[PDB]
Amino acid sequence: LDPGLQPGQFSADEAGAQLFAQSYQSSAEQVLFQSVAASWAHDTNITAENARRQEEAALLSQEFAEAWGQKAKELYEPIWQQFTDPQLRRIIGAVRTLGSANLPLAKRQQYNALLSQMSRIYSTAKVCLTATCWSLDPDLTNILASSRSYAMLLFAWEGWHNAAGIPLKPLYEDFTALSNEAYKQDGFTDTGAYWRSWYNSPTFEDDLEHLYQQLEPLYLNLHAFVRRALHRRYGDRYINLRGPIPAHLLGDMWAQSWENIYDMVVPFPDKPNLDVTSTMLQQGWQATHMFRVAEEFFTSLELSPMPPEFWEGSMLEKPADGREVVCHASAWDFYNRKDFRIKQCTRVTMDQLSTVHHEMGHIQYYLQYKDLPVSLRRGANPGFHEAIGDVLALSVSTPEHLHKIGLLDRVTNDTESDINYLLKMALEKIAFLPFGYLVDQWRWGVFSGRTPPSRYNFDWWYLRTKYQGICPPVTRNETHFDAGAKFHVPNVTPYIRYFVSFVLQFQFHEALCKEAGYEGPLHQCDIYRSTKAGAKLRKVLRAGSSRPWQEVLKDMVGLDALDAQPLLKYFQLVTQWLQEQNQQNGEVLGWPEYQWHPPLPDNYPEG
Ligand SMILES: *[C@@H]1O[C@H](CO)[C@@H](O[C@@H]2O[C@H](CO)[C@@H](O)[C@H](O)[C@H]2NC(C)=O)[C@H](O)[C@H]1NC(C)=O
Ligand SMILES: *[C@@H]1O[C@H](CO[C@@H]2O[C@@H](C)[C@@H](O)[C@@H](O)[C@@H]2O)[C@@H](O)[C@H](O)[C@H]1NC(C)=O
Ligand SMILES: [Cl-]
Ligand SMILES: [Zn+2]
Repeated sequence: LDPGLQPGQFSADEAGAQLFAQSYQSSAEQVLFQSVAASWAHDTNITAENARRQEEAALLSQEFAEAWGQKAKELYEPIWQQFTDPQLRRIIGAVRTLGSANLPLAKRQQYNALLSQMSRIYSTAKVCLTATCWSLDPDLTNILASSRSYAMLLFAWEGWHNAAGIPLKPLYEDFTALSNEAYKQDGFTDTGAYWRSWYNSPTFEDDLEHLYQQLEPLYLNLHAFVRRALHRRYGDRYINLRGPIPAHLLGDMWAQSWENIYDMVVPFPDKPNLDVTSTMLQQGWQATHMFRVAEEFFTSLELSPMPPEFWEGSMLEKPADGREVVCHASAWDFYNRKDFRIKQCTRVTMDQLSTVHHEMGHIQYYLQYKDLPVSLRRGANPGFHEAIGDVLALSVSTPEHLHKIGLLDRVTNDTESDINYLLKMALEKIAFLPFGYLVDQWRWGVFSGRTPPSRYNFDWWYLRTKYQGICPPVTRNETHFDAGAKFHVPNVTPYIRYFVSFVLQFQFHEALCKEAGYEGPLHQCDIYRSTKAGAKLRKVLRAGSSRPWQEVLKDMVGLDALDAQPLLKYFQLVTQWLQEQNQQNGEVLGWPEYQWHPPLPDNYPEG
């Protein structure tokens, strides 16, 4: 470690911690920057040499973390948590968690290489027919979104899960062991316990389970209504009205958002078409327009525009030179208070416009907290970070807003149009909830050893069936590693944040809508141009992780806890409608034929 980056001496006291945190921040930006930069260079241009550079950068970060971590423990391990300065306690608490820097050098290098190889496998996996091969984004994504051929959907689903998941399994086992070895040295029973600790709630798992109990009936009704729609297209051979839905038929590789099958389920087809994708295409929208439109919503609230560095540095389309890249959308803070970027293989669709807002929400958070101490440059919890852009996107997707931006000519305000809109939003928001909940239940079980390698797939599918009510369309066994075919697993990005965000965003939306002076139905609120809503949101953003999330939330929405009631209020009309429709249609709610799997197509896979 460069002498300039090494820790000096400080008194074994609070006033010493302060000068310590200051000296840390002075070097930590440089170390954070070099790491993020090396990661960027790799993720926008996956080469062996870029992976090598990224591993060396990670090693340097671990040296830094070890040196500053050991020093924090040297001076404070017996005494440290009684500091009067709460922000200083949070800074120190973070510095002293070494994580993978607890590993001896050889195991650090093993750990860093496993992360690089898992990233490479996921982001370069292909499905091959011909000598021609399909990438996940855009090719397989487009098949899942727009093919209605059971056999073709099956080819893409099986192809992807086999190509990504199978080779990842042995690496993921090794990663899990090393990760646990690392975090056990910080005092945590396993890595999952460390991830859950970010929510600073002793009742976190119970609180989540109680939220889900309130949400589950909404999902069960949406599921039954959708299953019926699919039965009408695919027939009795491929859809069991009392069994799980085949996992490839819901518009999305993970069945996690069902927005792409909106045309099959839309209750009132003769009302305005709320999927504006075809209008974006007809109008000639490109990625640049989508980002500028998202930016203008932020500036309408008197939040910050995207800086020149963002426009100059970002990767907003998949490179056309055919470079391998990580296409999964992400937002980047380089920790130098200047560089902030999005890396997105943007496609011209309505859902992608939502994703642009999601990512830009991350960037806005970064811009607003850039001057806090580097340890406090995080969301009040990770769920807050995931919610910011989604909240704006709730206003953007309203038929009233879409009209304002030239994407929906017809204006209607009637009960059928409301049901259509709420059903569309339910396909995006309600359909996700079981998935958002289950992914880290799976991973917490892996980290804890409740799910050893011999049960990775068995337990994955148990949870997928339990929560989502889906089944794999071909037989799976433990050679398969279907959890690994979801970005966040090989890229070691925690998932519970998304479940938390999907609840939180409605709490935020309700609060901002009230602040805006809006007095109509919550689902028709548009906060566009509300500088009062902007100011309330800015308060959250500027806090970073400097204060307890429960207090930040209380200041914002008037309650110190996650609460499903705003989500339930938002969806109330369609919740009631779906329940009525399912009863009238004689549906079974749930999937009591839990063993059921669809047959294979007759000529599969030939053709
Ligand atoms: C992608 O990464 C590679 C390195 O892994 C870059 O290749 C280097 O490019 C620089 C500047 O053009 C050269 O001077 C080196 O000789 C190159 N090294 C190798 C190993 O080829 C490549 O330029 C990067 N491409 C993009 C588009 O950023
Ligand atoms: C796991 O499954 C692998 C391939 O799937 C199998 O063959 C396809 C065509 C289907 O018939 C499917 O039902 C079968 O499971 C096998 O190559 C592999 O042997 C299986 N793993 C173990 C340990 O048996
Ligand atoms: Cl999280
Ligand atoms: Zn995000």
